[PDB]
Amino acid sequence: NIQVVVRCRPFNLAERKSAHSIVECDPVRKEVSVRTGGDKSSRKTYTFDMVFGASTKQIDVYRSVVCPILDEVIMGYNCTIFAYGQTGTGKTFTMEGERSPNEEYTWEEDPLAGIIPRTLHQIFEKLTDNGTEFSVKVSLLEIYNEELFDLLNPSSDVSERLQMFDDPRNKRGVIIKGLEEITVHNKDEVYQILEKGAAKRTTAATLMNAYSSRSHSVFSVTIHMKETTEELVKIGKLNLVDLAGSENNINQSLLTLGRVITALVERTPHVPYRESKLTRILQDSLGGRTRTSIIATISPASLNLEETLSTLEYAHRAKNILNK
Amino acid sequence: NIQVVVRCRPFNLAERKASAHSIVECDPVRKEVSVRTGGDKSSRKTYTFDMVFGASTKQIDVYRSVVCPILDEVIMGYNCTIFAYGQTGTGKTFTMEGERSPNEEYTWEEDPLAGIIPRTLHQIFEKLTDNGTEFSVKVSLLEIYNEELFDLLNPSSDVSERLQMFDDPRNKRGVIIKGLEEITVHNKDEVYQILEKGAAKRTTAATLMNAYSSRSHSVFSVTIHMKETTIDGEELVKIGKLNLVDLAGSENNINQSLLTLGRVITALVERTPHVPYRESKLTRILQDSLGGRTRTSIIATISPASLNLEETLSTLEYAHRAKNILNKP
Ligand SMILES: Nc1ncnc2c1ncn2[C@@H]1O[C@H](COP(=O)(O)OP(=O)(O)O)[C@@H](O)[C@H]1O
Ligand SMILES: Nc1ncnc2c1ncn2[C@@H]1O[C@H](COP(=O)(O)OP(=O)(O)O)[C@@H](O)[C@H]1O
Ligand SMILES: Oc1cccc([C@@H]2NC(=S)NC3=C2[C@H](O)CCC3)c1
Ligand SMILES: Oc1cccc([C@@H]2NC(=S)NC3=C2[C@H](O)CCC3)c1
Ligand SMILES: [Mg+2]
Ligand SMILES: [Mg+2]
Repeated sequence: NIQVVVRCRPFNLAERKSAHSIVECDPVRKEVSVRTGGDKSSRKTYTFDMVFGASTKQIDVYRSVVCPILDEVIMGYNCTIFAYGQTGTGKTFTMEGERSPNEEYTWEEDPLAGIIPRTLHQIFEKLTDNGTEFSVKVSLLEIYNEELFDLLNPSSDVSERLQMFDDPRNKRGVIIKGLEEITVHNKDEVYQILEKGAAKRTTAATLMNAYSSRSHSVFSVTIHMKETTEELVKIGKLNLVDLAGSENNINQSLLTLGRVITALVERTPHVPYRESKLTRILQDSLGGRTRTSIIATISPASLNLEETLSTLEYAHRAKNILNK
Repeated sequence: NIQVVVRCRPFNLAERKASAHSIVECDPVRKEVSVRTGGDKSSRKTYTFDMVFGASTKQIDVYRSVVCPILDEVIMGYNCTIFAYGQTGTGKTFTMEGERSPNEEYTWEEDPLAGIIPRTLHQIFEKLTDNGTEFSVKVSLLEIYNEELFDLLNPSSDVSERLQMFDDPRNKRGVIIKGLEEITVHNKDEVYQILEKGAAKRTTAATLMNAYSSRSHSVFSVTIHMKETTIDGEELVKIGKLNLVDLAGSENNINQSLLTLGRVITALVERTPHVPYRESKLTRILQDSLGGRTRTSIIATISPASLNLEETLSTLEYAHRAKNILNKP
């Protein structure tokens, strides 16, 4: 029920100057195949909900996985997309993207743009003149060493950690004290909010060891919706989650995520949500009422074989998770 | 002889609201900076420098007044170096590199927040394309962290790979960094992507190395080979170099290069016969910029906050002593 897709990254310039890809993707068979030994070899094979080869562009990812998810958010559902995988495989690439070099494109037209910018820009486009009044708010909550950080609040620095509490009102919910929600009033406000995030992230990285590889980041967008004739109320939420790299100090949230998934697929009565910040904040995305997808990202380099195999096995198990 | 300038940064968002009151007064006409060390009724310390720039100073004021006269020297065939020195948080990177105005408001070559490096490269092409000059520009970015050396512009190697340094056998007191890449910049439409590539590699450097942005020293080098032909058919072959150095934060891991830089300045001001250039990577790379044949400037960056009093005094004292260093043959 949880939707699991595989994305392979392409080779960097250093791998050319010349590397052989050990990963073969077959989208129509929806399968990924890894070469483990070597004219004559052994291979490992996995079927996923969708597979995306090294030639896949950002627009292909958005149109195939995000577009249907965003339609469901607009319908009034909560959705979550995780990116999972080894550092270096394209978790941030997929979730955020990058800017094309030399100011070639405006941010809205940049084909290297990832899920977060494309989504924000499309919400405004989809709801431009249907019967739906709406507002958009975003937050970016991050977890490093089991501490909480607000990367969007422009009035306090990143030494300041946030406090998490059980929410009495709705069970299995939490309240993050001091977490800021920025109203995104229109498309022309999006980019600078994203820039503020990047700036504060650069501060985080100088103060915290391997921040960009070791932190989990949860970019949340909330769409409040109202249609008329009588007022019909829709609230849509989407979490865009860029996990800490899965490579094997200790990452309690990452360890706990794995153990939660294990419990859910084995149908164990006890599921250890409370054992980390990440699984408490996202418990509804794991066997709850939220529609969830996982993008498992992998490398094509034979160097990365073991971690590529670990990610695939991990992601494949997760296919068996049921929610809603 | 080494020219020392002070740049006070403005107050940020978080302090203007806390109604922050500057302990720092800048008097550019009198080339002076005044610090309230006591704090209606106060005590003050006063320093005269070669140039002083208050909180109101823009990037273009810095360029026009300090950089354009030095670049003219580089175009003439001299080697020149500019250092930024000061506490983390004071504007060393803002001064040397600049930032982007938010929301894609401007192109890179018109951005008011652009710093020394992009302004210089844009202008080299502007200055030498205008008159009659065949020229070539080569750039390199060498960074020192934990006394190891990194090439932050090589787009064919990652930052695990540190370079080796050697004495240059022929020209005495020079150095050879093995493997350091020089990237030719053919035109001004090629500047921005190269700068971006450096920023990308820095991001990875920061992930791998603790407090990389605060603890590293970076040397951005520009080399201009010029074949000017005058209107009378006179041909000049000139080669100029400019090193734009963003030093590690001066606040009080030992930083051998930062420690050695201070001791080199002490030796050169007290006129001591032995100058400990050889005691660090930085002072070996830049030894000619410290009592050598290179014309050098230091830009000391400082904060207006009363909270930063002790480090602000430290910076000013450090920078003021540097005024007494002579170079050039
Ligand atoms: N699909 C892709 N297309 C082009 N480049 C990619 C792709 N995926 C990853 N990369 C490159 O690989 C590098 C590492 O990707 P990144 O997103 O930072 O990985 P991670 O977030 O998993 O550590 C980046 O420089 C990025 O440009
Ligand atoms: N002259 C200035 N004008 C406006 N903002 C500045 C100035 N100098 C520094 N800042 C701001 O203060 C912060 C610290 O700047 P930065 O260059 O990172 O300091 P350093 O490199 O010395 O640690 C940045 O957010 C920067 O935008
Ligand atoms: O092509 C892009 C268009 C818009 C945004 C993005 C990236 N994504 C996100 S989330 N934040 C940031 C991005 C930029 O690279 C750097 C600034 C922050 C790429
Ligand atoms: O306004 C700017 C115009 C051009 C360049 C710059 C900055 N400076 C230098 S050296 N590198 C980089 C800058 C950018 O902000 C980010 C990319 C790298 C600012
Ligand atoms: Mg990443
Ligand atoms: Mg800096």
